[PDB]
Amino acid sequence: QKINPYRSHMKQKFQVLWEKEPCLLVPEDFYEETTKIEYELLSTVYLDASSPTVVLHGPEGIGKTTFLRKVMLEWAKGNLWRDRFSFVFFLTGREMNGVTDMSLVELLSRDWPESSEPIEDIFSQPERILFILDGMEELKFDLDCNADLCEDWEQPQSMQVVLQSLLQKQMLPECSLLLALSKMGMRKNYSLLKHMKCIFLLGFSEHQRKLYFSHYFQEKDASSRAFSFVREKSSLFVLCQSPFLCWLVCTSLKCQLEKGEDLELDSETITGLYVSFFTKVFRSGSETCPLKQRRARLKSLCTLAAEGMWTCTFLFCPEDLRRNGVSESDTSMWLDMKLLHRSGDCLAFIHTCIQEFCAAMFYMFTRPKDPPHSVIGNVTQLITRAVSGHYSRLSWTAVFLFVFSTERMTHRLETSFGFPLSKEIKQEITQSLDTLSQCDPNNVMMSFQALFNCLFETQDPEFVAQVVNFFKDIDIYIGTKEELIICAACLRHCHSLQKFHLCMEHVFPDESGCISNTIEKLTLWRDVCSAFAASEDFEILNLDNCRFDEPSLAVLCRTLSQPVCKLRKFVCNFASNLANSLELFKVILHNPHLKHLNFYGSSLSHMDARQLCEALKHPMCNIEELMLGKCDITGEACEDIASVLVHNKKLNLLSLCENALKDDGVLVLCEALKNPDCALEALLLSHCCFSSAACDHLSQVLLYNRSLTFLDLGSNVLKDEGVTTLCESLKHPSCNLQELWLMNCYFTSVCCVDIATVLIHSEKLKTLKLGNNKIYDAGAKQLCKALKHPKCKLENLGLEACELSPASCEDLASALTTCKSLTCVNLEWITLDYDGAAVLCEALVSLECSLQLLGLNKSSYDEEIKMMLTQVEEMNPNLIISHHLWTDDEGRRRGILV
Ligand SMILES: Nc1ncnc2c1ncn2[C@@H]1O[C@H](COP(=O)(O)OP(=O)(O)O)[C@@H](O)[C@H]1O
Repeated sequence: QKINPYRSHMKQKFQVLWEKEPCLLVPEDFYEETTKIEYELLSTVYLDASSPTVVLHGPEGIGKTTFLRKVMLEWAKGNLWRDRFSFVFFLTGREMNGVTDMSLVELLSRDWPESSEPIEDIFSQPERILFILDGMEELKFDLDCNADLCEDWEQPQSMQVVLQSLLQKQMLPECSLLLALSKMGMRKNYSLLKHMKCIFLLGFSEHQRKLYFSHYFQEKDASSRAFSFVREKSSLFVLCQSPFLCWLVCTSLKCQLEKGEDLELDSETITGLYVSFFTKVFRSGSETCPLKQRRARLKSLCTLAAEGMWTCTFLFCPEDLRRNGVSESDTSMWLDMKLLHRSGDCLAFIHTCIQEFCAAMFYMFTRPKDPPHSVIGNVTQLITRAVSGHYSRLSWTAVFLFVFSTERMTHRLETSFGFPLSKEIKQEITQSLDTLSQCDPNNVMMSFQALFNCLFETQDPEFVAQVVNFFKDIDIYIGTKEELIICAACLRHCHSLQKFHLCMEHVFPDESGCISNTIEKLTLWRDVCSAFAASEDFEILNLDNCRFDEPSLAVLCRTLSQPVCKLRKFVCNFASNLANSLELFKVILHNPHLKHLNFYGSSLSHMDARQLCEALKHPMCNIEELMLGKCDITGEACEDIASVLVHNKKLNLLSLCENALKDDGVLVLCEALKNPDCALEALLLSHCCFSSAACDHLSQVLLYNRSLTFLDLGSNVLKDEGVTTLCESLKHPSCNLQELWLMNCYFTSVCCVDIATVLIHSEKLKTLKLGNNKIYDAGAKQLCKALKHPKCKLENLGLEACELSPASCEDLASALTTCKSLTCVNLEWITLDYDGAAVLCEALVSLECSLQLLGLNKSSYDEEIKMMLTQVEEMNPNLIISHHLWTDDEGRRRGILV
């Protein structure tokens, strides 16, 4: 083998570490038998020579860290990737947390012996390097790609930006990465990961569990007794799959055997298993200690764990132990009872999960007399940080805290420990959850998955109901059967839901078609759907990228079609199939309260459109607003859609944005609208890829429709002939058009005079949005003169990003002080100088101005103009300056957002 001293140093160091870090020294043969499949998969996936990045997937406690340590140790002895990988660097979140500002070169050199190859020399061939990011969920900073990404390793940079660049492969694209994340980590980082590869850890099996039990128990008879005892219990045996939970069960059984009491264990939930483990180890490890001193020791350990969790520190220096109140004898006591262990020259908890367990246990010792710790947050802060999706770093703690809220669990804790515990934790949690429920959902971005997990783990149906009924808008993603059962347990007895957003995949039968699972799955789905019909406030239902089958969707339609339900808005994204279409037709036919449909993103064909139009032809339909944005509808399919407008007189809003009609759908719609019988009032055709050829036909609509009022034809190549034809059509007062949206129509200022005519002649046009068009100072001048003409009944005018000039300001200055009916003007992205800004501000200050809303970006100006704008805002409380005034409103009206 090639001579290498970094490899030898890593081999020695992690060979030493492998015999102390794990809870028990598992035999090497048995361990490699347990995880042989994943080892082979990794060996096959890294023998292929941007290298793809593979991430280990699984819940906490399966052994991802141990697996990574074993793999890289085997590499260190050279039995793996001998001719593939030359240098492998192990990076853990806990050791990088203490780093404030340091370059990657120094980070790699901190453990790289000097008497070796230079770092630049080893980096000259970055195709042979592997960066194993282990336990990145223990980091103090979350990953959101907000920060800038760097490409140079030599230059000092912060840890967050370096990690982001390495993850996104903009820094050393040819390097290989090995990751280990949980389910929540995958959910948070799915967007960030590219070329992602998935490897799943399976844990222990039947024979593996038996062998591990026999290895843990050096004896035979009681070992077989314990194995049988865990065998008769289905839930305990299922939870025994995780090696850490298996070790917890083994040590709890050992404590029970050494105590002499009969084998008893509460295995309803994982948290119950943790509580039993802690109770029995505490009872077995303290027998000659007074209960006052026992309580003091437990409180000191709990405060230490809570401080470690809140400060994101997992290596405890003896100074920290002295500060928190831990003595040498107490340290020896916990080392003997196997709750802490040496990680070199410092101490660390036996496992991170036990660490947040003790951190949550700390909150049971609340003392009103004691002042706030100023470092550890209160219950409300912990709940907010755990249930919110921004950080989601102390979720597990909250979970344990939730289990501590139940009367039975706290009674068991008080009985076992012997000293009373705080009983206001449940009330405080309820108040905090109510407070966050009262907050607007947009500014909080609450992660309902963590809250639902806590509610499922607490097993308090009345408390679950009280918590769930606080929230009105529920967003949920269901990708696993465990997620499905958790959601069913949370929403079985919900009767306050009003807005539901569901992203549900990979759950209903696609593999393993056994008789069991699936029938129960359907029952779970029926229990979930029961919330739709059990609450008389259900308004909006949004199925985003959902994957249904025939029986599940049939059950959902049966639930929604009941007359007791009052669903109003149905937003179905990326879901339209033959069975899906038929079931949606059943929903539309049987529901009289349904009025708003948004099929944005759902790909449709000619047959699908024909079936939908045939269903809409039914006279029982009470549908009013219909949006089919980005449905890939062509002109011929519009032939069916037009037929709907022939019969459906209740419909009054139609949006067909982001289509490819190419004047054919426009011609068909105009021909349908020729009949003076349609009650359509709003039509949106943005980005329909249609030209001015059909615009003349649209002209014939404006002279024949007395009901159509709102027309949006934006983001279409209309040039000047189209807009001139539209103006000629709108010259006649007989037109009933009220609002016109012609942004990004690619017209110039020469045709603006025609617009300058219609603003004088049209007495019914209230809103005109001509933004994002190259109309220069000249066209601005004719528009301003048209407003100056004192017969213009125009209210809203949007000329954003029109490439205006400061010379136009004077023309604007006269307009705002002359047009009395002008209320809102959006003139964003205008270049202003001192002279133009001064006259504009004077015009705004002048009392003759009737403007109420001004769309302009104040931040994009120099100090003088910004100061003048602030002054004019101060002197005019009745005028509001804003940016992005109509973007969200336009998106909502077109259905792009929802
Ligand atoms: N195959 C196995 N045999 C014996 N013990 C295991 C095995 N896999 C994991 N463990 C134990 O489970 C614990 C898992 O901890 P860790 O390696 O940090 O992974 P995780 O982060 O998933 O908990 C380790 O302390 C280890 O002792």
